[PDB]
Amino acid sequence: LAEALHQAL
Ligand SMILES: [Co+2]
Repeated sequence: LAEALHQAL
């Protein structure tokens, strides 16, 4: 989840 959020943003 952490990296999903980072990439999305
Ligand atoms: Co990151």
